[PDB]
Amino acid sequence: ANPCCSNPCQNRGECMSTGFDQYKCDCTRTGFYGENCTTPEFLTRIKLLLKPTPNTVHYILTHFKGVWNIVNNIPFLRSLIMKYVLTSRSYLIDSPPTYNVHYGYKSWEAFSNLSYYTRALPPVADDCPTPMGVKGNKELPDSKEVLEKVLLRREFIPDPQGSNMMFAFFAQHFTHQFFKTDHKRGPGFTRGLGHGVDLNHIYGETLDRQHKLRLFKDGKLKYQVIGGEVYPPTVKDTQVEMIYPPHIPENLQFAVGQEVFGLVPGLMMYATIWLREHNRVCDILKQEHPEWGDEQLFQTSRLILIGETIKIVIEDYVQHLSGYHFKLKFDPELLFNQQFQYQNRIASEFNTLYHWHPLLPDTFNIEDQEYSFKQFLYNNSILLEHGLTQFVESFTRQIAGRVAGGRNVPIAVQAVAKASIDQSREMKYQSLNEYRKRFSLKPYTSFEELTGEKEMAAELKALYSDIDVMELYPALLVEKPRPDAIFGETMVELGAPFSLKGLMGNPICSPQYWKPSTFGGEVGFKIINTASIQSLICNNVKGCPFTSFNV
Amino acid sequence: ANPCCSNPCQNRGECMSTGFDQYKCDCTRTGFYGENCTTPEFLTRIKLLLKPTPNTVHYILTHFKGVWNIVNNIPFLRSLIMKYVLTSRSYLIDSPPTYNVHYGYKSWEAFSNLSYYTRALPPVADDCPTPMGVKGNKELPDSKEVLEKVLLRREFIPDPQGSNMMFAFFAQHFTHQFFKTDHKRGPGFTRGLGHGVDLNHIYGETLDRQHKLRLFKDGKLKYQVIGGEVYPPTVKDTQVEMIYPPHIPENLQFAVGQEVFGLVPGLMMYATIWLREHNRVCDILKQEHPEWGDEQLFQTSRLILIGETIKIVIEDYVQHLSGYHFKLKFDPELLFNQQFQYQNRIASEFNTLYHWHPLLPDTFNIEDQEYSFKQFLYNNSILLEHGLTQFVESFTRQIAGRVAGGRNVPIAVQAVAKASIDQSREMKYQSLNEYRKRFSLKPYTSFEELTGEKEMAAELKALYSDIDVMELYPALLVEKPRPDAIFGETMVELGAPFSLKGLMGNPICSPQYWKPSTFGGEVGFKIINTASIQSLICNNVKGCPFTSFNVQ
Ligand SMILES: *[C@@H]1O[C@H](CO)[C@@H](O[C@@H]2O[C@H](CO)[C@@H](O)[C@H](O)[C@H]2NC(C)=O)[C@H](O)[C@H]1NC(C)=O
Ligand SMILES: *[C@@H]1O[C@H](CO)[C@@H](O[C@@H]2O[C@H](CO)[C@@H](O)[C@H](O)[C@H]2NC(C)=O)[C@H](O)[C@H]1NC(C)=O
Ligand SMILES: CCCCCCCCO[C@@H]1O[C@H](CO)[C@@H](O)[C@H](O)[C@H]1O
Ligand SMILES: Cc1ccc(Nc2c(F)cccc2Cl)c(CC(=O)O)c1
Ligand SMILES: Cc1ccc(Nc2c(F)cccc2Cl)c(CC(=O)O)c1
Ligand SMILES: *[C@@H]1O[C@H](CO)[C@@H](O)[C@H](O)[C@H]1NC(C)=O
Ligand SMILES: *[C@@H]1O[C@H](CO)[C@@H](O)[C@H](O)[C@H]1NC(C)=O
Ligand SMILES: *[C@@H]1O[C@H](CO)[C@@H](O)[C@H](O)[C@H]1NC(C)=O
Ligand SMILES: *[C@@H]1O[C@H](CO)[C@@H](O)[C@H](O)[C@H]1NC(C)=O
Repeated sequence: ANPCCSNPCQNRGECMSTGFDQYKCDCTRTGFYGENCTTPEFLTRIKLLLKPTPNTVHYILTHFKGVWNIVNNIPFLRSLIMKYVLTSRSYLIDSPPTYNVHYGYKSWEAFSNLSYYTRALPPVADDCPTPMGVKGNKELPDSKEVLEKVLLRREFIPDPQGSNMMFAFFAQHFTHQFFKTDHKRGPGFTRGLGHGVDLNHIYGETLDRQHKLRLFKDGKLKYQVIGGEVYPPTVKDTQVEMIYPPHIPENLQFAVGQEVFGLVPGLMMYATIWLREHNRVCDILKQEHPEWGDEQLFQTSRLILIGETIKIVIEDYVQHLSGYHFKLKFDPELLFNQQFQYQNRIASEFNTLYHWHPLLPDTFNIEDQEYSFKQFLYNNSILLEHGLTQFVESFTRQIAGRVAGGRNVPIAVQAVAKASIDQSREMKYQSLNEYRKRFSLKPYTSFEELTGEKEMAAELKALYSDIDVMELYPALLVEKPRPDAIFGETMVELGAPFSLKGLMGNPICSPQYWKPSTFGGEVGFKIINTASIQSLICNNVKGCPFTSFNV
Repeated sequence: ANPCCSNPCQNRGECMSTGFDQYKCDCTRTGFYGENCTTPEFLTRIKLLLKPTPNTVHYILTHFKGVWNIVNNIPFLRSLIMKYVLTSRSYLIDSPPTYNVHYGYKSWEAFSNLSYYTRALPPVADDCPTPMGVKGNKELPDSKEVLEKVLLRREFIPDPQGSNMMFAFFAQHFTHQFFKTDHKRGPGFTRGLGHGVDLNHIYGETLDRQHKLRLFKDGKLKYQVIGGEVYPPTVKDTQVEMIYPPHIPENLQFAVGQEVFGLVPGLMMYATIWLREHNRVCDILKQEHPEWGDEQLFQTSRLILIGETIKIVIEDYVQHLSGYHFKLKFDPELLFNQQFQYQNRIASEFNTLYHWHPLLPDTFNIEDQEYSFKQFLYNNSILLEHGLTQFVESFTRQIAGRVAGGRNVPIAVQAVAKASIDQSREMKYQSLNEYRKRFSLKPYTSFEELTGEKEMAAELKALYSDIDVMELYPALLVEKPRPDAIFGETMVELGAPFSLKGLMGNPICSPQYWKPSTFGGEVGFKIINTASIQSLICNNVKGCPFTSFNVQ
């Protein structure tokens, strides 16, 4: 019924109903004009030719290794390139934010209510004839069919980039601070009202939860010592709410910032490391500031660990993931002379993009064991038996699964994968091609172009019929990867602007915050600017074992 | 004990202790360096001579009327000048915000916790020997003696700029959407978590309160008809909580967005006008979009009224208040190629600056009556008696009081005026001169330089002794006014950046929002861009009386 159901407005033009069967496109500042914002202005047509494809840019960044080696050691050049990466990506994101699951038009409710995930593309209206608008059948294909035909893992496909379990568990730990779905309200809602890197997965979302986790001396967090090793305190001791089955022994009911980190020993591993890191920084700051109280030591440590997290995410985590030969740099100063909004709202699609279910291995190899999923879930005793040292060494060696390329989702989490499809439809996501156009990508013209092969493409075609009806989430997993890479084009071009906007959008990246005195002097500041995934383990893991995000 | 109690660092340098008796100044991006950030870098001293004093700039905008008459009719030149007005002010404000009443250092708690008012200057530490840091006596002078000697009104001093009660009540109505003190937590806390012009004083702070105020038909708000006139609904039939004394009959307990707007008939007047305006726009939008449901009609009307408010504040309200001959312009497009943060956090000092108690008259004159404060308080029957037309006409004619100049706080609200002093001390405000330096002003060297006279200057020196111990709030009410103006330098120079930041910082001023389609098309868009205080009254007050923010 809604005339905007076909998504007629192109090039990020805004559709508005002007009657019962009439619409108008707002091409304001789109660089286009006309009824559908399809007719390019003069300067627009020029930029369209000079601007290369994402695959071309990706190729350059992943080749000419010797050339980039020169670039990386030239500060002025490295800064200029990183600056371009930051600016060009962030312009894809609406900031301040616009739509959510309940509003396909802008409203104060959609802007002010922080309980919502925001939306890069508005939902398909309720009165639309088809789930994707007007294209496709009355109903999308069976989610179970799609899951089994092109998603479920037949044989474990390893990651050509060699991402290890240290990478996988960092990804889940890191992103669990801003993807906290409020299942009470629905998939379009979040409990992470901070909408970014606040480290609530360490310090708790609320003040009362924080205060229960704090020692209230020397700025430190509460902890217990088992076998000489520092671990998070217990539920019984702190009285913070954690999610554990009732049979878990008291000393194994670890109390941490995120209530679900007791689900996975891998998550509790990083939880322990960051806990130790916080208290380590507390020791450092106190030595520098013996005149400081417990409150200032705690708050200053937190700001430092926020910095450390962002530093590691960019220069180690993303650096590995991208496959670039360019040395990515975390440097807030790059944006000081640029137009940039220091704020962020977590996008529902970014949560969807991050559903990297194929990442998970068949078994979790630790030391000389090979635990299954049923053995791994809610079993922190594995963490205590082997210790952090053994965990780091084991997880650095074990390879993870390939996300794109189709047919690699372990059946142990098939219910979760199916839910990603269902909840995407429930939230009325637009199609793959509409999201591709939203991020300046060419729409696929066939399922074979999408997957790069014939077998899976044929199964998809029998299911969806029209390529313009292909869903975003399943496509991400079946997409034709980049040459010897973990991801396809769509995963990167969509996720990277969500990511960098959330990293650099942090208030500690703003010029008033990005000062040494903010972090307790040059000593605190250096901890941030020298942070790495290696030093974090070296500075929290016994014996200081080697580690990286690849095998 | 804290080695930063003396406020040593200057030019917005940040002080940090390094020992029990040692401090270091962070001069990053200040343009200065040295131990106390007082050594100007090469490019800095250059601008130090190229930058005119705020009094000079004010002189230019308040003179050469014939010249501005030429400038105002040249769109390029007008926009360019207005562009300078917006940018030069907003750079004084920390955005994202920094300190609050409990944090004199940056912390995630101070940033993330929206229940705090933010602070332009950090609080004086608790372990400091004196309230101002190290200067002055162990305790500040008696607030009662300060109030009585230099603040209390002997004889009414009318505003030389001719501000009326329409202005006075608009100020109180408009600002009480973001100045909503959480008295249960303290004077440094707020209940306005929107921290800006969200119009919660019309629609309600919470979704729950909003829904009870809504008709859920044609996007409209609930209303009742009394004598053929549209008024807000009652507490009885909406169940929204309002603050009323128990002797007020339920039929007179009007329910609106802000729970305290029943306190003053002048507030309830604007609440009605804005209620009517909302439903007026819903009618207009429905005509343009018969295919729209109730929810989109309500929401789109809210964005438009937000636009209307900001438009009127700038082009009418601030326009009159500033005294500028230059025509101020509400144009979000002016900031699209400028570095600007579309976000705002309400500053505790902005609230303190807006305690315009001397604005209040001795009596509230409606038609032929002269209601005292006791009679005017919580008396909505006065509104139903005279009406809205007579209210607008009467308030347009009655002049308001001069804020600066000293001794003009009416006695009826002396307790409130004393609270403003005491709570500033409770929140550990830094001195007047510290706030002047914080906003690129020159510190006063004597109380005489502050007041511009001798009698009150002698009173204050006997109380404060040192000029560097003079408090911010009492100074604003006794400061030497600009030539025939309502305010002194400190008021305008401190407040204007807070204001423009909160106005332009609204998300609807951002490029993705500032589109016709955001407001339902060109018809809705035009309501914003042609709004004014007169049209607001004309479309919603019977008879369309002639109104203004000043008397003839
Ligand atoms: C954000 O939006 C949600 C969803 O509309 C609000 O939650 C609803 O609140 C109303 C009344 O407050 C209830 O009747 C609904 O049952 C709630 N729905 C859900 C799914 O929880 C929420 O109150 C809004 N938040 C704010 C701060 O306004
Ligand atoms: C913002 O800060 C205030 C003040 O610290 C917090 O209010 C305190 O909350 C704790 C824990 O719930 C209570 O024990 C205190 O009694 C409260 N004090 C006051 C003065 O209200 C408030 O919870 C914080 N807000 C958020 C969202 O964390
Ligand atoms: C791993 C368990 C999935 C089996 C689900 C039912 C089989 C449907 O999946 C079929 O799988 C075959 C094996 O890969 C493919 O050759 C076919 O293309 C596919 O249709
Ligand atoms: C869904 C997704 C997409 C991209 C990235 N990172 C990334 C990448 F994989 C390539 C280039 C830049 C960036 Cl920021 C990430 C990882 C992250 O930055 O959170 C996730
Ligand atoms: C305490 C205070 C200070 C200044 C103003 N307005 C104002 C002014 F009075 C002169 C120049 C610009 C502006 Cl924004 C105001 C009114 C307002 O913009 O809300 C209050
Ligand atoms: C705009 O799109 C509609 C529907 O997609 C189409 O019918 C029409 O021809 C288009 N107009 C132009 C000028 O491209
Ligand atoms: C938990 O892990 C231990 C290994 O430390 C294993 O022996 C035990 O069977 C596991 N328990 C469950 C319920 O999987
Ligand atoms: C800096 O300030 C301190 C205390 O205010 C003072 O003693 C010192 O002389 C100052 N130094 C300079 C270089 O201004
Ligand atoms: C309220 O106003 C009326 C005039 O309408 C007046 O007669 C009455 O005395 C007032 N009430 C009080 C308590 O002063």
